[PDB]
Amino acid sequence: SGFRKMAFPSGKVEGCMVQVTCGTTTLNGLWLDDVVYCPRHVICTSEDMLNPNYEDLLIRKSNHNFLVQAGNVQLRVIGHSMQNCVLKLKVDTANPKTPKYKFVRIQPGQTFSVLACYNGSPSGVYQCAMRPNFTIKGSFLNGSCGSVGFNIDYDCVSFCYMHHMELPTGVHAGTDLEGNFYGPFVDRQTAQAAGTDTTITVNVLAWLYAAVINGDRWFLNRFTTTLNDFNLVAMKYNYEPLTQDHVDILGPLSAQTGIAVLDMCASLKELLQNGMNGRTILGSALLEDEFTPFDVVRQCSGVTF
Amino acid sequence: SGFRKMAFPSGKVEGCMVQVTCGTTTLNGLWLDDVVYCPRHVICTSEDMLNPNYEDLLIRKSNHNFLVQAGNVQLRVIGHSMQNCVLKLKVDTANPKTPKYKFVRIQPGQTFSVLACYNGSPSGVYQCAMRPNFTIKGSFLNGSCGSVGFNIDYDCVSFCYMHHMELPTGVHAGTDLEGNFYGPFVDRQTAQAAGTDTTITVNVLAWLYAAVINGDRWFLNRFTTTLNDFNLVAMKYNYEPLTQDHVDILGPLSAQTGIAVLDMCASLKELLQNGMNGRTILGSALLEDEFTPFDVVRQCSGVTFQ
Ligand SMILES: CC(C)(C)c1ccc(N(C(=O)c2c[nH]cn2)[C@@H](C(=O)NC2CCCCC2)c2cccnc2)cc1
Ligand SMILES: [Cl-]
Ligand SMILES: [Cl-]
Ligand code: NA
Repeated sequence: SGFRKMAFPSGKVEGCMVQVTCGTTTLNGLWLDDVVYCPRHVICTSEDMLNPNYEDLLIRKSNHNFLVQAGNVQLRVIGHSMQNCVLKLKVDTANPKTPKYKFVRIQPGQTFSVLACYNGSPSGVYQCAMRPNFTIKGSFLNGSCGSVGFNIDYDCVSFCYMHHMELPTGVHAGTDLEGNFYGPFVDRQTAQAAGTDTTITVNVLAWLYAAVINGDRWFLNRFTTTLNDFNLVAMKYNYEPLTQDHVDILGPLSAQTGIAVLDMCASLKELLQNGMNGRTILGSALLEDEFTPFDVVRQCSGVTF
Repeated sequence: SGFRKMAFPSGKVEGCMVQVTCGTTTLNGLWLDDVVYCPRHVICTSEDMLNPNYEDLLIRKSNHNFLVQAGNVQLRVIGHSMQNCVLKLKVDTANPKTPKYKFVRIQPGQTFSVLACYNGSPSGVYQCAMRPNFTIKGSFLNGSCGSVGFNIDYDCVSFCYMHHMELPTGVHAGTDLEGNFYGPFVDRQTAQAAGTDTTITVNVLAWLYAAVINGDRWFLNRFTTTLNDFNLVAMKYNYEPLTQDHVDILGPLSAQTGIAVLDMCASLKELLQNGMNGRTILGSALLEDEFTPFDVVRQCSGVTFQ
């Protein structure tokens, strides 16, 4: 029993992190097979970052403009190219620690583990969610660019995020590993801001189920509701609309606990309208929305990798 | 910017986790060099749980009664010995993935990462703190026994916790890697219960300093306090006493932010009195006590957002 924010074991990803230097800029890269992936803004000076022409900046660069360091070993760069906002550096040595992996683009509301790295050295691991506004509330300092987010399914690492920048509110933005940004962001020093965020409703419901599984039941009541009536409450409180697909995904937890989704929706409806009355749920005074239904089942069932 | 519960990268520990089976019982062990460490209660049967005599149970075992599995490889046990509540199995193969490591016993309030494992296979990583009542608020299911807690400051793995059992309130008890329990607990099924727990005051203060570093000052006030007056008030909210050692430990964070330790104590006194009035601190609506001063320095910038 107990319930914690839990990350995937990070060992398979630790063995892929390297340091990439171009000029005076140093950040992190991901070394898979014989290619290193990193943010393309590594090639920019501070002058360039105000209005970069990445096409022209890269054609200027050559293989010898890039220094790749794996621990204490130098990797020789034998080619370079760009895919969207990601720079790809071909090296002469395949990473012998390359895990089984895929590149996957995730949806808002889905979670992943972040391995925060500095100078190519892993520093920490934590769990995040892709916010509805396509930011993540990470923990990153200068030099963290190129840190990656991932999920694991058995022995296969699904890479879904590469870190690129911090926004003025202190939240973070990045790309998938094919270099496509999550959210309406660009890799240049210009005026950019996170949009107004919303709460991930299906995840809050999942966490309420986790609370019931762990013995927290005070918020349950005799009432049920309908999607239409609940979604009018959701819009009132800047909660994401609850779809029929979400109801189906929560089906398992509904069957296990005896609280139909629309039964639990009646609990959440009341929590939004009345508050918590000084009480906590799973040790929180806020409604937590960064656990997915999958996260709850995994942690309450002990799945291993 | 940002502030998260952050665990250490777990790879160095992943390469040490193995499965240990004795009879019908399976749990996790920690394979370092040519020794596998695991809870000695792996040798308990159904009716040995109330009053086992581990010396009598172990003398009846042969090396081949212990099955150790490292992924797909069976490891041959060539000896065994008990150290307090830990069983040490000598195997014929040294772990080629053994990291630089040391065994440390920690004090209440200290934090560490936990690699939760089942059947010798890692499942997840999270951060914990040793509570004042010598339990941890973990996330552990059946078969998690033998999962370990650790820190990795400066490329050296300091193992500080091995998981043994769950208490009636759902919190968790275990030992250091020398097999000595944290707290008054024993590896028997007899009625034991965690004591009334308290809040780790020095950690709450560290986390308030983190909030200031990150750019938030709304909770400060114009007052100060004596150390004794602070403790008189804080103990009425079931906070642990703040000692001069704690005040000294907070010195560097006080210097970075310009807020005297006893001025931050005055802010905490007011937060306990008033609540947050709909606000949050570092994303929380409660006062968080599982970040240590050392943790805050590790994660936060060395430059305050003024
Ligand atoms: C023999 C002894 C010391 C009484 C014991 C027995 C079982 C276990 N538990 C194993 O899961 C377990 C043991 N061997 C393989 N799995 C579990 C456990 O503590 N239930 C308690 C039930 C009440 C009485 C005390 C034990 C467990 C569950 C969840 C997370 N952590 C552990 C731990 C200790
Ligand atoms: Cl461009
Ligand atoms: Cl300590
Ligand atoms: Na209901």
